[PDB]
Amino acid sequence: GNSAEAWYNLGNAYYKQGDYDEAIEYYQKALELDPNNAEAWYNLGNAYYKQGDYDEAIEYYQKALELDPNNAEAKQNLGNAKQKQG
Repeated sequence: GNSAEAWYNLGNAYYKQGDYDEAIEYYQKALELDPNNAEAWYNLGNAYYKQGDYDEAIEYYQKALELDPNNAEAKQNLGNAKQKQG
């Protein structure tokens, strides 16, 4: 939706600044408004990944993949994250 997509794009802008704490806040807001945005789950996963929070990265990649099984980057980063944590 209108607001949801704009919060998502805000999270993307902060992610591209390397400001992962902020990106997470804004992606969380996006997902509250539209939990069906698979790409937002995936980028939230990436933000946690960049912060070394691999358990969280995994949960969010798995959610992204539930909604969009063919997101190859999610699948790849999930695998990476699982190797890091276990």
